[PDB]
Amino acid sequence: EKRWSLEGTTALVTGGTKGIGHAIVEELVGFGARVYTCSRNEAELRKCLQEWENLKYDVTGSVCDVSSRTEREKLAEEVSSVFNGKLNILINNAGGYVNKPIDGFTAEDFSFLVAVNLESAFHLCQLAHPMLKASGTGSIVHISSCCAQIAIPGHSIYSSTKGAINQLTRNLACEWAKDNIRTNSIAPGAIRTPGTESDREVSRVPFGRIGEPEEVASLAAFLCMPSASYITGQVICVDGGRTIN
Amino acid sequence: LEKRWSLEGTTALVTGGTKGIGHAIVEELVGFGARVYTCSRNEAELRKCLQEWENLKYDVTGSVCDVSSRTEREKLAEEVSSVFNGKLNILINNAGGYVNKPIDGFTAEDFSFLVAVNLESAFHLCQLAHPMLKASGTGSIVHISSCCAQIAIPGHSIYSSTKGAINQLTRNLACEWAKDNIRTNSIAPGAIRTPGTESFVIDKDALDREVSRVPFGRIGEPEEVASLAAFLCMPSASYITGQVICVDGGRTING
Amino acid sequence: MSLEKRWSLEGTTALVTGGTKGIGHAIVEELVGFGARVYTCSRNEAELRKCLQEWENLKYDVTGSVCDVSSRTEREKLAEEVSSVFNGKLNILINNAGGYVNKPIDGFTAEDFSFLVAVNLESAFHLCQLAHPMLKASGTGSIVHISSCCAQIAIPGHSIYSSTKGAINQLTRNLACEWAKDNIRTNSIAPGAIRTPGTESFVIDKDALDREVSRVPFGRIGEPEEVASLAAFLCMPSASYITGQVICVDGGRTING
Amino acid sequence: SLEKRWSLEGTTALVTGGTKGIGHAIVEELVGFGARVYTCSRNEAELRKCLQEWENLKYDVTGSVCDVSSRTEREKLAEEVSSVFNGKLNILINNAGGYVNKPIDGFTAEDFSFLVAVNLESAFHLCQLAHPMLKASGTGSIVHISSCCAQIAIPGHSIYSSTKGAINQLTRNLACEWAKDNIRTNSIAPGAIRTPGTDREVSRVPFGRIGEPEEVASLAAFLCMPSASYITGQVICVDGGRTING
Ligand SMILES: NC(=O)c1ccc[n+]([C@@H]2O[C@H](COP(=O)([O-])OP(=O)(O)OC[C@H]3O[C@@H](n4cnc5c(N)ncnc54)[C@H](OP(=O)(O)O)[C@@H]3O)[C@@H](O)[C@H]2O)c1
Ligand SMILES: NC(=O)c1ccc[n+]([C@@H]2O[C@H](COP(=O)([O-])OP(=O)(O)OC[C@H]3O[C@@H](n4cnc5c(N)ncnc54)[C@H](OP(=O)(O)O)[C@@H]3O)[C@@H](O)[C@H]2O)c1
Ligand SMILES: NC(=O)c1ccc[n+]([C@@H]2O[C@H](COP(=O)([O-])OP(=O)(O)OC[C@H]3O[C@@H](n4cnc5c(N)ncnc54)[C@H](OP(=O)(O)O)[C@@H]3O)[C@@H](O)[C@H]2O)c1
Ligand SMILES: NCCc1ccc(O)cc1
Ligand SMILES: NCCc1ccc(O)cc1
Repeated sequence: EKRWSLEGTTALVTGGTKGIGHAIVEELVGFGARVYTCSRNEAELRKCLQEWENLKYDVTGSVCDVSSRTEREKLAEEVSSVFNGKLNILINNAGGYVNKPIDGFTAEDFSFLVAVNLESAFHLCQLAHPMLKASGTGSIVHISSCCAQIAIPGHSIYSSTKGAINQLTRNLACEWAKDNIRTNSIAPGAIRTPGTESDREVSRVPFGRIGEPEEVASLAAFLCMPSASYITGQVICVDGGRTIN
Repeated sequence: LEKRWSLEGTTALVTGGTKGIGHAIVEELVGFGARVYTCSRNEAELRKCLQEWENLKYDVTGSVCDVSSRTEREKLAEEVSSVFNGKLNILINNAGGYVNKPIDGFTAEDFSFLVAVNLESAFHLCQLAHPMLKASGTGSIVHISSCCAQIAIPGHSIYSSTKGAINQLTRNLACEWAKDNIRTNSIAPGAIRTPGTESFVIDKDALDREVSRVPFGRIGEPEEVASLAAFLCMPSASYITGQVICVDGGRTING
Repeated sequence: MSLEKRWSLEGTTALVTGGTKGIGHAIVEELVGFGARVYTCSRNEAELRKCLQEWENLKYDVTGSVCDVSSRTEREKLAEEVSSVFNGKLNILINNAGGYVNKPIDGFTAEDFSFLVAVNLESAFHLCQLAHPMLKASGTGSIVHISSCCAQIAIPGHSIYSSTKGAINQLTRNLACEWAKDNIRTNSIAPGAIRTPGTESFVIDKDALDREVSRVPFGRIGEPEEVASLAAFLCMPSASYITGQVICVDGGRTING
Repeated sequence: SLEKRWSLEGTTALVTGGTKGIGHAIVEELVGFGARVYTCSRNEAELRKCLQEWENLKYDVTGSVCDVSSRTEREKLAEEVSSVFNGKLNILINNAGGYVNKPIDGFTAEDFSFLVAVNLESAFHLCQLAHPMLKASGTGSIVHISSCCAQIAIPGHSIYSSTKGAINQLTRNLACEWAKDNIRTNSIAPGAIRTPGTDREVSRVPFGRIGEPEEVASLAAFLCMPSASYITGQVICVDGGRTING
């Protein structure tokens, strides 16, 4: 019973107002965690917390563009204050997406994706390291993507930033193991989110369907539990078999 | 949340369930509400296990089977079908065999043994279980592979090769049987505590060598493999198929 | 040292299994083209004698004997004959001979399984064991296994075939690490679909051909010399720091999405 | 014919960071097979000495000073190469890179921005600028120099390895999107190689030694030859077995 619980744990989830992030918030709360989340949109963030606070859920938030270093430093300080410098769980879920042929990418496109997909997760880990160490039971989960192992038209820079994230998972896993912190990455296939609302792909999925947000969030919760205590440095695809055909 | 993280009402077969990882898997599955069938080659051991599991009112049945034998695998599948009335939700291929020798030392008998017990047993049991898994409407196959199928550990050549074969077979199974709502995945453990016996002396120098290469600096416990096997069989793993997941404390990526 | 030395197989000896057609025949000719003395085999005496007669008329140094590499006694014999011809020194072992059965998983019999394991995996494993003294005595050894790119993806009908080739990919890593001390390197080449006599029935099957070719970014199947060139390169002194790798020769097939 | 497939006669090539280490070996390897090479470096003095060395050995090497971490210098570099080679480039070798060895905690914003610019955005933007001449050559070959540590965790390598992992993924996207233009793209992932950039690591190499620059340059040249015509999208480690040694 204790191996499969997150009771007494504190968690930060970037980009919890919609999509996968929102499902991760609810899954973690469902298992006993206290969650701090963020978004760039005050109104929806605000709405999201009212809902959760109606429902018994200890969720806290503030507006953060995790594409801003200054903002990131800001988020980390507030998180540290709320949780008194102890954090069990960091989920780097917030990201960005640009779909263009390689010829079409601009300098702004490139810096945009690198900042929100790679530099964001990296610096937040740096910022959260003291608090994760203080937890004595740290878990970092990055939301990667399955296209970091295959070539999908238009995904070049986006997949490259996600492939950098997968490697960073390895380095975090080994460097911070001595602080009892585990790091893993979840690589989703196509998931129905507000991000993706914005036949060819599904024809390539053996299950013949796109993913649901809870099919990703459930593994995010699992990787944070005591039952996952020997799983670290892994990249796990949640794609209905999409990458292997 | 409660429906997607439960195995209530499911049926499972776990090969080699008397000790170690296999034993932890059986009890993890029962813990989440499955009815479990298990086997072993040692009858005496198996009976004791069976007699015990009752008294903690766990729903576990079993029979003696050497999974390296084709005819014994067939008889196992028929008894499992009879016990579960032709409906199997879960197949855990955990039984295997280990021999460690320099490449030059392996004989024809070694090669035959390792391939039969590690690769053919899992392949043939998948074929035999396919009708039951399909009749269940929601199937989950988990192979217990090994993280040494991605790196070279001294003495592991044929053993690791059979596990690399299992990892590939996982992908073929995931794609071919998805249409039957069957998922197939592989768990690749690293160094896991070996259950002791009254008569075998464990090589502690070999154990220390592998544990020294784990970032975590410790050996894994059987429950740390069993937990992921149960999760992979839950409704909550519905979009996870064809994967090989290392449970090794960072062993394979530790440079 | 020099570029000309590092890109040459002058003075080497090599064994290529299954050299009478397809990829194996292209490898025999590629290795001869760079100066190697080659030994080869197949199961068919008439075809092998014909190849050997052609290679003499080309003044290529190729020797051969009949060998079914799925048989343990035949492999032992082959290794004794090779060691006699090359005076116990072998620079290069190319495990090219293989076999193929295409069925749904439910369809495979015990004989199908045994056939594929013996010719794709046990043949290579045992021939590496038998060749080890000669590879070490050459002072510079190179083992190349011909695997398959479908040991990383699921192709319908390929379950046992791909699994035996995945076993080869792992064995490559063990051989690379255990025998580095003997100055032997081991690598695997993993082709996508290649035009060979082995695939001729596939190529005639126009629906099966378009299905596979639609998945290759290059829009075509490969040719035997596109595999053989890399087999030759992996055996040269220029490949001195390349060991334990699995290299796909597949026109982008496996990473295409 | 064999002799035709194993050869780079008449090809044109750009190799970034050709004044030392692997890049220097790649320049000489490519010239050795008949290529005409354009290369570059941030250091004018050493670029001069290299160009003068190669001039005195009658190699066809041209060079200009360029910092590939700067967007504008990349565009200037691309236009000079198009002019020298009359708009046709057979070969692009993205070798120039940077290294910063620190624990994850120590990396600064400049360090991160530094490594991404020189290891990732450098190659990516240069690929776009080189695309018309590579297409115009009718036979294009892009080779990135990545690193074998993009598959394992080596202490101090966290950001460096991540940029090389991004390179490895970018190779796959390039290989698939530009196969239609008869351009192939592959990555070489060296282990420890004896260079000016460079017992704990050697004890983990099965061969028990670091590599030589020509042991990387050999493969770079092979991947540009017609013999490599069906090889694209691959990441090939040149590491003496280091990544697989357990
Ligand atoms: N859905 C898929 O198919 C798929 C596949 C592979 C990977 N992924 C990855 O999964 C993660 C989530 O995607 P999703 O599809 O669930 O996205 P989504 O539905 O678009 O939700 C994104 C969430 O992130 C927040 N967010 C976005 N940018 C942010 C920023 N710069 N700072 C702070 N918060 C930010 C968004 O709110 P604001 O805009 O209000 O800030 C929103 O709450 C991403 O890393 C994505 O790359 C998704
Ligand atoms: N072609 C492809 O598309 C493809 C793709 C991936 C991998 N591969 C692999 O590449 C290798 C060569 O294939 P291929 O297409 O070139 O085959 P192929 O055209 O059929 O030629 C095979 C050669 O091997 C010989 N051979 C077969 N079995 C043998 C045995 N048991 N003992 C001795 N010799 C034997 C054959 O001659 P006899 O029959 O007369 O013995 C023939 O010389 C195989 O390992 C194959 O699995 C091929
Ligand atoms: N050697 C290894 O152990 C190893 C291992 C893995 C990967 N690698 C990779 O292999 C590649 C070469 O490494 P190396 O060790 O040969 O490095 P190196 O010896 O330090 O050589 C670097 C070369 O690149 C040039 N260069 C560096 N930054 C540049 C810039 N911004 N613009 C233009 N030129 C630049 C250098 O000249 P200036 O300073 O004059 O610009 C020099 O010519 C790098 O990508 C490295 O990441 C090397
Ligand atoms: N009993 C198998 C030996 C083994 C040890 C450690 C490891 O990571 C994988 C295999
Ligand atoms: N040699 C088996 C034939 C084959 C192999 C691989 C592939 O992708 C397609 C066909």
